[PDB]
Amino acid sequence: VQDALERALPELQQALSALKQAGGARAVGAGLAEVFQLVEEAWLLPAVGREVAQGLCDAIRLDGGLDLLLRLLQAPELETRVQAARLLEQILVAENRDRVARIGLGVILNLAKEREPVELARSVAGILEHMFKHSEETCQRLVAAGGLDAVLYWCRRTDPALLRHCALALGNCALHGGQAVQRRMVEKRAAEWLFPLAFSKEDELLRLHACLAVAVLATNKEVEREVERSGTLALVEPLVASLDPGRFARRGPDDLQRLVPLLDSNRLEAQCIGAFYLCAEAAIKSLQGKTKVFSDIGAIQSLKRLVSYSTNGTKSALAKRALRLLGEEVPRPILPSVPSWKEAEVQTWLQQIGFSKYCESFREQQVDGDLLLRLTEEELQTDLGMKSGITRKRFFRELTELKTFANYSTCDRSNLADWLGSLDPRFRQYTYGLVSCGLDRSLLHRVSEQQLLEDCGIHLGVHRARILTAAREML
Amino acid sequence: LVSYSTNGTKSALAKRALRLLGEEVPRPILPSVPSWKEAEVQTWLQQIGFSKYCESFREQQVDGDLLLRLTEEELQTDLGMKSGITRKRFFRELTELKTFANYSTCDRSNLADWLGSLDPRFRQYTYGLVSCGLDRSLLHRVSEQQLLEDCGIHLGVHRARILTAAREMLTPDVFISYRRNSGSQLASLLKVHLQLHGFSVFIDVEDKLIQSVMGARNFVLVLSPGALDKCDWVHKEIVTALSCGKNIVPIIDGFEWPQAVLTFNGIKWSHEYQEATIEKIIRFL
Repeated sequence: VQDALERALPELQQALSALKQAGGARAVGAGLAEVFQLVEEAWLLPAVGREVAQGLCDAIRLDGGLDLLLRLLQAPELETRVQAARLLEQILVAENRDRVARIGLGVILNLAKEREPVELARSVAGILEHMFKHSEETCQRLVAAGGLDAVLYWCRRTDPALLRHCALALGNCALHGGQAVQRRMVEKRAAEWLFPLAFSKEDELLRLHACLAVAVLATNKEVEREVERSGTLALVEPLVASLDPGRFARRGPDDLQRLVPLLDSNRLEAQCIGAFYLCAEAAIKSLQGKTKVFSDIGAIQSLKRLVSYSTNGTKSALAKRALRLLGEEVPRPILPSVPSWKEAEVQTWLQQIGFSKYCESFREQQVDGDLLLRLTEEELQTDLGMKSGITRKRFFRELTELKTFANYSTCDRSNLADWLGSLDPRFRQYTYGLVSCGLDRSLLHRVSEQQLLEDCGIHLGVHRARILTAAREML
Repeated sequence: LVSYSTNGTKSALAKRALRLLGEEVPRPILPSVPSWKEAEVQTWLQQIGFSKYCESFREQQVDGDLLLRLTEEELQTDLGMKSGITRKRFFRELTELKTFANYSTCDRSNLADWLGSLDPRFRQYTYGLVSCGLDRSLLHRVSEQQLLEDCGIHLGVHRARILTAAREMLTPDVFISYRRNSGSQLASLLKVHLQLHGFSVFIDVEDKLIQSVMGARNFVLVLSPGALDKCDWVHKEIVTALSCGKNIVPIIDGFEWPQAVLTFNGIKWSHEYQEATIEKIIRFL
């Protein structure tokens, strides 16, 4: 509406940057400055500046000022490429990102060696940060050619904006790279180089960005040990406990699709970062209109599963707050002692995992904890009414999670659960099947292959073989 | 070519051709398939021409994990693919997806690369192999029956090849003392450098800290501007370190030396001439 007045381009981009025929060093140095300042008063105005910024960027792309700029960043007598890059910053949205990714990774990554002037480093770092948000191909060219090294070297710097750009660039690269990208990033020892950024005192945004980067790196379980040896994962929990997302919150559906996997992970630091960021974005999106993107993106069930089985106060806190802000029920944490459950506990657990439709059948058949932990596919198909072949797979996935989380203290006498967990954290689910058949540590060295199948209910052959060959070691 | 594309040139040409013929351009699909949800599954189904079997998938709530483990009986009975060759088309599409997929969330020993080294068509078995808790250190004990019943490898030739290929496998040193909010950045860089150059370190992540001071072979003291004027934590740790007398090295950064603690020498810190002061400090301790 109002922005159409500036959309008519009253400035003509200052006669198209003074007809491009400035020809003088001071001439171009001046000419860049006022078109710069103009783009900032275009950007920084209430509620329509965001929309008119895209119009200015489109106008520049159409006029060719982008390629103008990419030929401007080479002039050796023009020591002041600073204004050139610092103008490239504000005009770089995905539509310009495609064009610059086409041709300018030579000039940008040749400029990346110019690390001495901080006033230009602060801009080229932002250029790399914006570039890393592009596709995996762009990320791989940048990593292979030296953009990652340029970002890494600037961790010794002190400028707040430059450090912010470096941290955000590393987070962007980790999010939008592949297995090879993450492997190379950890190979260059980027986990150790996030320590001076996450352990800061002047500001908090740098700390949050570095922690998000390391948490994203910590969800790739090929390099978990390498990330943990750096000591950077120890800073995530205190920082998240100290900060508050209610007012600090000041993204897109694609961006939150890269936040959900942080929620759906076994790493506490990754889960905490995911919950913090999701709570902040939920606050902002609920305040700025309403949107049901969370239901489609699947963060609702993740938040419910990060509170029902929650064992950390901070995680629970961030979750409960996010669920309340989105206006949904907050499920109660379920008791760990599952073999001592009753019908009420079973009904609640069914309601909290989205199986509310198969609740009347469970109530009618009077399934308690002991019956729940020994439930077979024939029983599920015939008695409780789950005819679908993959609904049963979903139910057994949920039951596997419950069995792994359960607390077998009233049943397990010789602590067989810890023995199974030492072999494999996913072997703990077999504890009830092993102990209800009358087995313990002193009796595992006489069990057979057929017994572990018919009696204990271990279905996978690999698991049976591993358990047998490790039980024979007991002697 | 527009969906699984990895090159822009190719993506741009395919998109231009599709627009010029007047057809909708499918969006590229995320490589991280095990983390998919119902929306991603529905979009992938719509992109490959299986839009008829979309309501069945939505009603059964098939996500990425269920999709990567989908059997012939499940397709025939639960989702409704009665035809015997429609399932062959679907499994062709699923094989292409599995080959393209990105197993970093679940794969720990980089087993996909091992399979791809054998044969680029063996990469589809990664999820099946890792859902059974297998890896590089465990493949030399897997059996023919297991690779069929558990992992899901159907073709006998592939099982034999994988089996025969598997059978051929056969104390802290320095302690750092600083004043908070004044020298924290210097302490961070110092620990990072000393860790990069092979020296173990214990930094205060914020009496057992005193025990760590004892356990540390050496001690590091930063001279932040206006640090000792307050004096304390620095006092207790410095006197504890002096009790043993083990390589007390102060790094001067704007310290004018305003007890018997000051009778020591150190090195001035250079912000930009880095890797030189660190090189000197390596020789110093």
